[PDB]
Amino acid sequence: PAPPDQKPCHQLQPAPYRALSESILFGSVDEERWWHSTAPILSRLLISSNYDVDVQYKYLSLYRHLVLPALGPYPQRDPETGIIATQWRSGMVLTGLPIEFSNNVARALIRIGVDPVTADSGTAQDPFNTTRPKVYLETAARLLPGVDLTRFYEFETELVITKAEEAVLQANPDLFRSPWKSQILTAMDLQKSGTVLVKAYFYPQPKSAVTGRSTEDLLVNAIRKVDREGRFETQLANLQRYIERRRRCSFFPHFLSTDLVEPGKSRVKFYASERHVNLQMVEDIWTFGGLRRDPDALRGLELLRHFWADIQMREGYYTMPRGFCELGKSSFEAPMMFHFHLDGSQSPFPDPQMYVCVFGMNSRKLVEGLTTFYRRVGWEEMASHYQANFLANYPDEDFEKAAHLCAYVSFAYKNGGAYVTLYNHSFNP
Amino acid sequence: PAPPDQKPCHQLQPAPYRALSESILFGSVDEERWWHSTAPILSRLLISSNYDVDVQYKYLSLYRHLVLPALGPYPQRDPETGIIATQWRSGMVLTGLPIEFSNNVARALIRIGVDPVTADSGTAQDPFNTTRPKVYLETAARLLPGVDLTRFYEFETELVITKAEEAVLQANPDLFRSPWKSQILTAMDLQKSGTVLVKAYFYPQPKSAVTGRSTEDLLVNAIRKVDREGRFETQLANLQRYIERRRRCSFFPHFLSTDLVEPGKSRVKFYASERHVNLQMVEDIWTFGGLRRDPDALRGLELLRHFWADIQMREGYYTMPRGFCELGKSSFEAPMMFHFHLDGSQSPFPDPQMYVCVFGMNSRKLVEGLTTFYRRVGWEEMASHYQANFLANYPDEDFEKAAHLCAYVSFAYKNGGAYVTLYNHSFNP
Ligand SMILES: O=C1N[C@@H](Cc2c[nH]c3ccccc23)C(=O)N2CCC[C@@H]12
Ligand SMILES: O=C1N[C@@H](Cc2c[nH]c3ccccc23)C(=O)N2CCC[C@@H]12
Ligand SMILES: CC(C)=CCSP(=O)(O)OP(=O)(O)O
Ligand SMILES: CC(C)=CCSP(=O)(O)OP(=O)(O)O
Ligand SMILES: [Cl-]
Ligand SMILES: [Cl-]
Ligand SMILES: [Cl-]
Ligand SMILES: [Cl-]
Repeated sequence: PAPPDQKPCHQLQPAPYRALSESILFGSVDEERWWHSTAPILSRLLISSNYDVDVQYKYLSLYRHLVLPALGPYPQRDPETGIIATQWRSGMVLTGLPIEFSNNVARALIRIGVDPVTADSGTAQDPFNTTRPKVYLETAARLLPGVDLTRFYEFETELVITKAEEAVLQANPDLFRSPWKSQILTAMDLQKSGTVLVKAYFYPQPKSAVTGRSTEDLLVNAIRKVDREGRFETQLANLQRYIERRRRCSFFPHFLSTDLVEPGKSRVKFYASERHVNLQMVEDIWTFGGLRRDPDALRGLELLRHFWADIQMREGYYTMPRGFCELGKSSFEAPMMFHFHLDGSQSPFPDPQMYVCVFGMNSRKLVEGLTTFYRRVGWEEMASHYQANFLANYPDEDFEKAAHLCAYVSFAYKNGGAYVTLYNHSFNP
Repeated sequence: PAPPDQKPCHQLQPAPYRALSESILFGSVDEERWWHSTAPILSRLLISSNYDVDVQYKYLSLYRHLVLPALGPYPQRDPETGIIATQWRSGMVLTGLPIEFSNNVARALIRIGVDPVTADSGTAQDPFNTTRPKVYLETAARLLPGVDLTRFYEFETELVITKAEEAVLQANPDLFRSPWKSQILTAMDLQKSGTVLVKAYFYPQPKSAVTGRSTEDLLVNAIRKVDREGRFETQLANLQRYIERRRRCSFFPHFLSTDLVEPGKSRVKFYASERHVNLQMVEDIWTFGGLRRDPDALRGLELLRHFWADIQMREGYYTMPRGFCELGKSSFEAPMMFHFHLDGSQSPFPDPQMYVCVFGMNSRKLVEGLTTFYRRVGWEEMASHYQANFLANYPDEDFEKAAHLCAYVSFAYKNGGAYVTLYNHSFNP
């Protein structure tokens, strides 16, 4: 795999952000304030990732038209405590913001994570945010080519609560006490060509609470019922057997995601979170208890050990946090995560990808450690320029204390090479 | 004056038009259809005029946000006659469309002429379109820097009908039988820097009908009352004396326009239309009956005679047309026009600029004649490329018969050089 592009871009107001800012009439104060707090970051990310200028303008305009109205009310600041937060605490980011730009620094690709909300999201009128994410994906579908919602509707029927089930949770609040109430999250992959690849994520914990069925059973039955051809069957069964092995438990099945394209050629990812955050546990998961030890699998594990050591990952046993850590309060530990890529290929085991929660760790120190890894795998442009670009996104900030600028970092081994993505703070007040 | 830039651009779908088209969510079918019928033309014009890419995107986005909603209902086509037209017949273009892109081919600058309308414009609810142009200019004012509405409000008070005066015209339709009902028109000059220069035009013929005051008296008293400092006094008086001379009549005072900037440093243009369209009449107007014959004035007149002969202007006596010539019916004669630039300078006479109505003349033949003039004044890039660019704006068209693609051509002598602007059809069904 060729090394990723990385151009420096530290401008407070990138040219494309200015050109659009001077031309847009907003019909909402919220949209206008969201734009100015997040558009500069997105514009820098696209310039540093070396997207074409035409494509930069397409995606910033798309951000303006499609995303801004889906962000709902602009976050409000507490005069006393100084905590900046929205009413709806999104399960997409530990800050609780409905927007996140992630950076695939292996390919120099940018993705827009969005949790579509309204003014009523979280209140008594819409306590689990059931409708708006669907409307968002329907709007995206009509606008963007190749977006097939077939997979979304099938998983939505099976993993999202109905009107009747919602009334039960409203009438009996004690049945679901978790602050993480997002059922559906979204992501748009921004390709270099101009094509946008849309993904949906389903968190069935509310459905699990009402129906009395575990998260594992909800996800597996969902995947199995949707998989008419039986393409995911072998890999799903061996994942179940690994989950069965770990049960006989810190390995928790959590959620899934699906690409929105041709159903017979679409792929599902199964996510689980692990509490024991150490390299011994990682090998066990990465190799399925030693069953998956082919050359590609082992070479990936060896590079994972370097990645782990370079970023100075602190090992420990971490549970799911008590609550959110909003922008303003002190930063923190949480469980690591793994997705398993049900790719429908010939392989017996689904492709694993590790996510480590770095929220709580010094962000400047993490990126310096990441630079060490960039030099290890020979990503010259990225090693030289990424750090200065990451920090440039947060001008008025103390990097000596800031531990919220990167929440998660992901690691996978694809096509004989490291695949790394940073999930970063995407908001400047 | 340096020669104008002109790059070739014949693409059916220019890149910036595509990038935005693939990213915009329209809240109106009308806006969406206007965009696709006019945005390709604007994008080509900006590329051929050699605007920077950042500035292209600013102005296309500005077009989308500010202009599209001001165009009102998309034009409808008669199934039998094939005539495509809007309910409101705008006095800005002989086709009756509320949008026109003009090309200052002397400087390679593009201007957006707009007649802001709504669904109610022309009907019994708003028969003279009084409110929407004001709202448009107020919206533009807040969005765009340097836009001072002081001149607009003063001329609006004096030249636009009040609510009471409107009721009189509604109650008695025979008091104003003219199809040209636009009182306020607008224009945005697109500078190369990114700055937009906004202008307002006031046609006081409805005010003249109700108040019983002539168009001449309405305009002059307006200019004189607004001109507190007395900067326009000398030039206005000598224009009045020329109008007085011509009265003792085919020279008709018609309307005025004003830039929207610092009031004490803003400039007014006085427009009059002439029925006798011949070179002998042009010299008389251009020289104020022989009073203005300084070297700059005479050199300009000599070049005007070449311009006149190159485009093959047919001489004659032409009155104001009986009605509009909408897109679909056969093309035609009409009076020529002159603006007089009350510049507030030391000069005794205001700077004249000629407008010739070329609507009715073969547009391909006119542009070929214009190319001859471009070669005469040494505009090499413009001579080589303009014709192919003009025609590229109308793909599915018979140029053998088409006489509506250019409505007016303007001529002035500025800074020892020819100043030419084409006012062109800006719509593709
Ligand atoms: O903040 C969270 N993020 C997601 C994953 C994610 C990160 N970036 C995303 C972008 C799109 C979809 C999902 C994600 C999640 O599952 N979490 C469980 C614990 C904390 C919480
Ligand atoms: O079609 C017309 N155009 C304007 C001038 C104009 C041309 N392009 C413009 C752009 C902005 C403002 C004014 C204009 C006008 O005064 N006319 C009188 C006779 C026909 C009618
Ligand atoms: C950060 C978390 C938990 C999930 C995001 S998965 P993603 O869609 O960003 O990763 P891919 O593009 O599928 O490799
Ligand atoms: C075509 C007619 C009658 C008027 C337009 S005047 P304009 O504002 O386009 O010309 P300038 O930019 O003032 O020289
Ligand atoms: Cl339902
Ligand atoms: Cl640390
Ligand atoms: Cl009034
Ligand atoms: Cl002819």
